[PDB]
Amino acid sequence: MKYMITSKGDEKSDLLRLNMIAGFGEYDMEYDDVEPEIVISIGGDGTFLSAFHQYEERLDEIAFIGIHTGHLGFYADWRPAEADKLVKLLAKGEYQKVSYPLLKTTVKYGIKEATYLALNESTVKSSGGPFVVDVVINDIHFERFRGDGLCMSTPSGTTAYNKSLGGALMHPSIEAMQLTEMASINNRVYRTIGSPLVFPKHHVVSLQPVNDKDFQISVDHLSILHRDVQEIRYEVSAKKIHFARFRSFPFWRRVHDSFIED
Amino acid sequence: MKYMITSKGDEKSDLLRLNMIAGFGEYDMEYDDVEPEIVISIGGDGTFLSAFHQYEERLDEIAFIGIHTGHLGFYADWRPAEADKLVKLLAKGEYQKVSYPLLKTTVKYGIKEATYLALNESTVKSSGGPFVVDVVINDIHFERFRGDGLCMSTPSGTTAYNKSLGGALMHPSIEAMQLTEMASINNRVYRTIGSPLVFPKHHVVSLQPVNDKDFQISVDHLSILHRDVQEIRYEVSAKKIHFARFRSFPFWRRVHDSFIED
Amino acid sequence: MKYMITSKGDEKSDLLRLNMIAGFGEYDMEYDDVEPEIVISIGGDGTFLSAFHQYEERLDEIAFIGIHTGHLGFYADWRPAEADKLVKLLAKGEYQKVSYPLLKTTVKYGIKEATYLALNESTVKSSGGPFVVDVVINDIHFERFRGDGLCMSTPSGTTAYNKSLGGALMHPSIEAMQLTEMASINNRVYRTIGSPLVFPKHHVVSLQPVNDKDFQISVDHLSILHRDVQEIRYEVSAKKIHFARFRSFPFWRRVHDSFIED
Amino acid sequence: MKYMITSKGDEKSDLLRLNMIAGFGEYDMEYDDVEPEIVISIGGDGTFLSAFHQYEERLDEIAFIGIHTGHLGFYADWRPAEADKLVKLLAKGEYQKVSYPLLKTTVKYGIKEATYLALNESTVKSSGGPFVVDVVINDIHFERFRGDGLCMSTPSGTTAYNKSLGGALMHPSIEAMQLTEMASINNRVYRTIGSPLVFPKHHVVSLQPVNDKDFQISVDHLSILHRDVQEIRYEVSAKKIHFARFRSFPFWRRVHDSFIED
Ligand SMILES: NCCN(CC#Cc1nc2c(N)ncnc2n1[C@@H]1O[C@H](CNC(=O)CC(=O)O)[C@@H](O)[C@H]1O)C[C@H]1O[C@@H](n2cnc3c(N)ncnc32)[C@H](O)[C@@H]1O
Ligand SMILES: NCCN(CC#Cc1nc2c(N)ncnc2n1[C@@H]1O[C@H](CNC(=O)CC(=O)O)[C@@H](O)[C@H]1O)C[C@H]1O[C@@H](n2cnc3c(N)ncnc32)[C@H](O)[C@@H]1O
Ligand SMILES: NCCN(CC#Cc1nc2c(N)ncnc2n1[C@@H]1O[C@H](CNC(=O)CC(=O)O)[C@@H](O)[C@H]1O)C[C@H]1O[C@@H](n2cnc3c(N)ncnc32)[C@H](O)[C@@H]1O
Ligand SMILES: NCCN(CC#Cc1nc2c(N)ncnc2n1[C@@H]1O[C@H](CNC(=O)CC(=O)O)[C@@H](O)[C@H]1O)C[C@H]1O[C@@H](n2cnc3c(N)ncnc32)[C@H](O)[C@@H]1O
Repeated sequence: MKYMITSKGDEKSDLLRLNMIAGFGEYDMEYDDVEPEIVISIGGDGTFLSAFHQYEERLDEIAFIGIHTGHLGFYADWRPAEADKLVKLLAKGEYQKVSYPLLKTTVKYGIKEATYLALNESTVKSSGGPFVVDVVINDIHFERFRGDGLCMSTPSGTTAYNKSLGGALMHPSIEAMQLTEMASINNRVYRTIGSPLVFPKHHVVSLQPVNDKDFQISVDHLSILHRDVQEIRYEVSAKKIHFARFRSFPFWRRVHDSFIED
Repeated sequence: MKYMITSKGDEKSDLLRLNMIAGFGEYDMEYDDVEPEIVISIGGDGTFLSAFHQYEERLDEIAFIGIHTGHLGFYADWRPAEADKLVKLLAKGEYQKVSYPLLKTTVKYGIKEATYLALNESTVKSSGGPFVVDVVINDIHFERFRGDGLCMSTPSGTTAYNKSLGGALMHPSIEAMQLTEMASINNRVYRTIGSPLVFPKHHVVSLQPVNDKDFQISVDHLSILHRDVQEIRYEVSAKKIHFARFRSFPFWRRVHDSFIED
Repeated sequence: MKYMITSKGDEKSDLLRLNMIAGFGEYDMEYDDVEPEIVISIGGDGTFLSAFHQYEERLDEIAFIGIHTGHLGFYADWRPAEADKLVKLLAKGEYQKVSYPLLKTTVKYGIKEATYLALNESTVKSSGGPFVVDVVINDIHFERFRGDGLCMSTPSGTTAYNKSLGGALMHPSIEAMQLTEMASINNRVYRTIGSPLVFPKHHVVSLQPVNDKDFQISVDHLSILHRDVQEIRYEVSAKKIHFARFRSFPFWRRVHDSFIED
Repeated sequence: MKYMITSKGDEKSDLLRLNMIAGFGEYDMEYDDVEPEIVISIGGDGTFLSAFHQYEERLDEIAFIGIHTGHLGFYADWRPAEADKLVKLLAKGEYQKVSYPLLKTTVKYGIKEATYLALNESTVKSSGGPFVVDVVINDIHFERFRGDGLCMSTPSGTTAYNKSLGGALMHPSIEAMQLTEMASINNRVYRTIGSPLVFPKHHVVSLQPVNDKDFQISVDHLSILHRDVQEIRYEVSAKKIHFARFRSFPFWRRVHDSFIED
């Protein structure tokens, strides 16, 4: 059906994209980057994240596929050498779709609301000075966090920033989000839980400013300064990203290949 | 209905048990420690774990209640001062039952099989020398683990040994188990994932010996030497423990009270 | 002799300073904030750090004393209630001086050199995008670090940011510096040592840019954006801070009081 | 002069030892395993540790050399291919000796005293049940430790068990020892420092039993059950191990080669 291809934009990725478009020309496949049904990303995980955010309003109508042209990217299922095989299999169709959970971030202001969707994670840091927030879980005051910041990760994000922060890797069939600390202060007077926390669907984690109300909020690649923040709210999204799957590539093998050996 | 009470066996817990039995005598409540319907544990979390293992063949017919007579125990919902209030509320009934997931460990031998059920965790260490096992996830060889041992935790166990090992705390509505490492060796030749791993229901984690086949396996309080082990298999149990709940005491508040302040 | 007093500037600290000046007026003590011989800091550790940096060119002529007017500050030896006792003991003199090591940071540029002295630590982060540096130890290429940043700590700084990053606490009689990682990336292609590293006097740790040459460098409280950086070099300073000591307050007791109980 | 060679005892190591003995026969070199002046260890780090403990009463008269016949061992300076070159260089002499610090463990009993010397580390675990000790630093009660155990590491041991426990790697010119925790319990009632602690020469760390007095104490490879323990005392030894050095192989390069790439 309708499909489009994003490229990382180096020569290897552009030419692979051109060759796949030529190969798709030999089938009932219309290039359409307004309303695609398949979105192919050629590059790295950064490329795949940008493709996801380019179509985040049509997530339920799109299956994604990643081709990694560098060292294996985690959202990539294919090497460039298999692209012809991919064209042919997509062209037929009848592949299997798998869905991963996503993270909703809501940012509320003084005098207003912005929501963002994350495939990897949403993080919060201060805009300059100390970072201090009260952490409220389903309206229960849980802790006052002092430190560098906090990271809230989807399951497929757990292998990314979350992992570097000591968080657990969780299989993406678990509808959850995971909160990790960045350099928390713990002494006689200041206390945090320390451990990563794993939240199910429908739990709401709210960060509330204590002093400064300005924060740097990142969602996947994109980092914005928000001013006069009243609340940051995290919950598992009702929306999901869908991947087209043509063969078995289990998550735990994907983890093995990315971190142990390949 | 039918009920029994276990005690930690110090004077404070024994007398509380005697007083609750006297108070239950004023209602349609029959003391029965063969086929109870309510099991009250008076003591600490060790006491509550022993009560769970004393009735692990009737889990589906029993609701558990814990009273902590020391500093707050994590499976405890009541202080000794509220025991009269508890007697009265239980006696009426119409409480709410909540269920937590449990962990199944299967140990296979040479020339045989033993299964165990865990409320907190199951751990494996060597019987003396180096601990080396291959870690196999749904029949995929994932890593060769060298170190002190491994811990597989239920959700309610994540606040226990798991937490001390760096694992994530997970809300018990998530049907999962979590594997943490004990002092893994990582150098040029030996490699583990490092991170805790969180597994959904129906995933099977198998540990397979490499050299030595003798291991010390702990399940909650109980540690046994197993000889000539061919495999240790972990999966989320189909069985669940049921608690009688009389009031709201959310898991995250329970975590707050146990680790942040109370 | 000559002395001065800095204040955190709240009402409690200002009035304590005024009262100590009045008490010093009854002795051979001249207030002199150009060339003091004793520098008293009234406030918190931030106050004490600012006092240190105000006199960092006369470190060898100055003994420092800290009074904490909030919850115990780590460079503080006195509570406000003991200030009269302090005035009297200082006025006599014949106290003991103890010295802690300091950290030298050298920043070299394109087309130039800046050096800074740290009592707690010097950290480096990127100016926006990814942080990637080559870590060179005594001219040996040791690792390529990818992550949020790096922290180099003095011994007395090991209880501050360093501690939050997982670093070891080291007794300040050890002339050393300690490098800790902030959220390093470790996968199949990217590898860091992970562990904190402890360097003796005369070892030189050099960070060399890989791509971006702009970095945010913090030295104790003070954070500056440096552009067109060619190298950042760390070594234990030859300079030391001197404290006036009037009674035994061992470092490990100070650690106990600050983190375990007091 | 006088020399001996230990072997790991596989065919490759035995034949290398025989060939080196034959090569030493062509020089003024007498094989003497009672009073050697050079001790060559052919094998792995376990082999080198056993050689050290075989001669621990003549440390001041001996220079050690390690040849690794497997993947690089950390106390090894030579590959088997360079053994002829080693024979020749040793035979002349005029090499440089370098010294690393060692750790003294003293175990005191009821009704008695045993001391041990460690090149890597000394650890303490319980003999079965919970491990609880009071940690006393220079006669100051510092913390009550509850957990799996404690590890006290020399500088050259910091890359071994210590590293797996989160400890810092410290250059062996620093005369220190480092204490790391194994799975400490930290909750509302139980508190440890968490961080590794680095102690200078002449500081004494004493572990004192709280309840159980039976402990499993390991010193390098060797693990013994001690009963009726009154105290375990750690301090940097006055004794040092001496290595014969024929070429530059800096510690930080040795770390790089063992953990980053080689
Ligand atoms: N232009 C890169 C922008 N990043 C794109 C991405 C990604 C990504 N996602 C995953 C994933 N789910 N599971 C495993 N592998 C992953 N990859 C891999 O991470 C690397 C890329 N990233 C960096 O070098 C750091 C950087 O560009 O500051 C490549 O190796 C990918 O292959 C954005 C993402 O970078 C993550 N990130 C930021 N700071 C991090 C830190 N200190 N530690 C670890 N990850 C960090 C964060 O998750 C964000 O979403
Ligand atoms: N006679 C005690 C035998 N233990 C009973 C228990 C328990 C328990 N369960 C939980 C829980 N789910 N969430 C939080 N609090 C918990 N508690 C608390 O842990 C403490 C008890 N335990 C010890 O002191 C250590 C010991 O007796 O070796 C009390 O403070 C309870 O309150 C058995 C359980 O002890 C755990 N354990 C063993 N080694 C551990 C370590 N190094 N770090 C942390 N926990 C460890 C393991 O989970 C096992 O199931
Ligand atoms: N206006 C404060 C600016 N900071 C002054 C200081 C200090 C300080 N030094 C020590 C010390 N050597 N050993 C133990 N206690 C220490 N204190 C204590 O740390 C707290 C103050 N600091 C913050 O809240 C964080 C902040 O103002 O971003 C008080 O509790 C002091 O008492 C500057 C210092 O703040 C440190 N810092 C920065 N980010 C940190 C993090 N994520 N985790 C831990 N420390 C962090 C860094 O060491 C810097 O030098
Ligand atoms: N038959 C082996 C008995 N071990 C000999 C040794 C050693 C050794 N010393 C160092 C060192 N200073 N810096 C770096 N590399 C080192 N190696 C390397 O460690 C590996 C050997 N050891 C094991 O597999 C674990 C085991 O035999 O339980 C080889 O890769 C050597 O090359 C005794 C030593 O094993 C250490 N050890 C024990 N439990 C550990 C754990 N969970 N994590 C890390 N190290 C552990 C402890 O230091 C002890 O002294």
